[PDB]
Amino acid sequence: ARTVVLITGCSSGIGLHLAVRLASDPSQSFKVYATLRDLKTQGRLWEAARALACPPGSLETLQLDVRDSKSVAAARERVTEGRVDVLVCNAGLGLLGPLEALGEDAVASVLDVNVVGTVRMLQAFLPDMKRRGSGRVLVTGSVGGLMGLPFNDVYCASKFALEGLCESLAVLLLPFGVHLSLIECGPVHTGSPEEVLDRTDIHTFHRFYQYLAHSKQVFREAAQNPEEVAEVFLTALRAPKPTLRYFTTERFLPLLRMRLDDPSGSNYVTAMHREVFG
Amino acid sequence: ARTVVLITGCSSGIGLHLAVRLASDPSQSFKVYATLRDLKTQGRLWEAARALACPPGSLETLQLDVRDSKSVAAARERVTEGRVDVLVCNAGLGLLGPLEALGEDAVASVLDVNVVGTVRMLQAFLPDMKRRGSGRVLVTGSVGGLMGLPFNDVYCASKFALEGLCESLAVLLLPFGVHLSLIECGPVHTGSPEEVLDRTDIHTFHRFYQYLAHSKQVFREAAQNPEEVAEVFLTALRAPKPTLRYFTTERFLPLLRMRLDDPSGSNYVTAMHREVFG
Ligand SMILES: C[C@]12CC[C@@H]3c4ccc(O)cc4CC[C@H]3[C@@H]1CCC2=O
Ligand SMILES: C[C@]12CC[C@@H]3c4ccc(O)cc4CC[C@H]3[C@@H]1CCC2=O
Repeated sequence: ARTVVLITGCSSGIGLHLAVRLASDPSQSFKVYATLRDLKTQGRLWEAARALACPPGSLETLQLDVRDSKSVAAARERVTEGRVDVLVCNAGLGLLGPLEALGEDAVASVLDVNVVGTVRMLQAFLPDMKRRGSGRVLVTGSVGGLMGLPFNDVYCASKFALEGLCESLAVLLLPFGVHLSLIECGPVHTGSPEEVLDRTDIHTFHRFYQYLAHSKQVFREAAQNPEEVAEVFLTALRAPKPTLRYFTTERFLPLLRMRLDDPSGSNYVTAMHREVFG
Repeated sequence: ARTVVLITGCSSGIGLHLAVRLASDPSQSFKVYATLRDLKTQGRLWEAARALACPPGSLETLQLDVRDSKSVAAARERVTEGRVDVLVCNAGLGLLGPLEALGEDAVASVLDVNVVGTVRMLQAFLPDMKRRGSGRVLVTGSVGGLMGLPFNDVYCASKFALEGLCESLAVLLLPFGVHLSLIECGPVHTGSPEEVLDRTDIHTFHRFYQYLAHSKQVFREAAQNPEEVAEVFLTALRAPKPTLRYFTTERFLPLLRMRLDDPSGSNYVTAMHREVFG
């Protein structure tokens, strides 16, 4: 009896690498349903699967668009084993820009995919885990769900929302035998400028391209290998008493300690403004 | 001139009390635009205003539905002074129940009002504040945005979301001279059991009714009057250097410190489960 894993957002990045890590595991103890918003994007997954020699039957692909609870439901029905031992809620969108330049539809989509989409997944799959008295739920988290990042206001809103959702659930789930964990990632190796200028003031326009310069520098320095990140998910699964959070890096725990010394919140604001804008 | 204050969610509660507290101020320092989802519900606001003899012109009402960017824009345009000195984003919904028993449309509506609605407000009013280089924004927060609360998973998601949104913006806004503050409230005074069971499970059912009983007791002991809450808003807007957060109560400091001592979340999840479920 293999451990049945279902993962959202497997076309690229963390989801792709986790899927093939699990499916290729030497023990052959995982059966992986790697789900993608659009099945047409599955090529890279299968290329990576072959590169790691995933055994026949260890990896299957399903269409699962987390905006659509019928898509969620149909994917659940395709789990031939009739159970999910490990649910990985990884699908997510970023959104980068001055707040007032972001389209109202882009803002709503980020919330719908990142927050409501995770709700849809939990509504579909949590009940059977709770009834059975076992199951692991791993949710891809972000440093941006723990501290605010300029020009990522809506992304951060959505990642903070997941902290609140997951923590609230973890309090109830504590003695159910069902274990929810957030995997907190920093950076990971995986509008037009007219529009931005038209939709904001000149000072914000400047600060945005200052931010983009500083963000490329930090990304070059701090972007983790996706294999290293995937392995933290595996560690959380190995744990017999998994914690609510795991961190893929200690790089930001100083900021997190400092942030939480100051209940007023303004020391963080000052420090992060200085770190980003010099 | 007077300080121009625009407040959302003024039909009742915190919004109503703050609107009339500012408009009835003996010094007549404030011109208040009190906004309501539906203008037809303004009767109680005007009764409270007349009860405090709010002078003519100190208080004006507009319809403003935070779900509709056209409503937000139409309200902004009615501000005859052509500026807002203090914006109060107070409009909000609650949602209580086992996650899997909640309708997806109800979940979506909470995030749309509480989170996207606040984004719409900020998108419409920040640009003028940034351009003129001054402005204050006060946002109704919750201790449920700082720590997760069982059976309030979506409400907490939305309150955490406002933490991330506001913190991210505050980093950018420091050198613009536009100040953002969250007013962190504790509790505030304002399906069928077989349906709950059928949609969940035997353990969840027991915990839910345990939660409800315990919650009823905490509301009796700890819930604050909207007037007391309104007074904390007044302090924040009068602060020469306003901080990111103001707390209406110190009652939850212990659980809050429990949370921040242990970033893994273990100490908090255990402590909160013990607090709620005994
Ligand atoms: C804002 C930031 C640069 C950009 C990083 C970044 C970039 C992309 C991303 O998906 C996540 C993150 C999280 C950390 C962010 C940094 C923290 C300190 C700093 O200067
Ligand atoms: C969960 C809780 C009851 C419900 C409270 C509650 C309810 C509604 C709300 O808007 C805020 C809060 C904040 C504190 C919450 C309590 C902490 C300890 C406890 O037993």
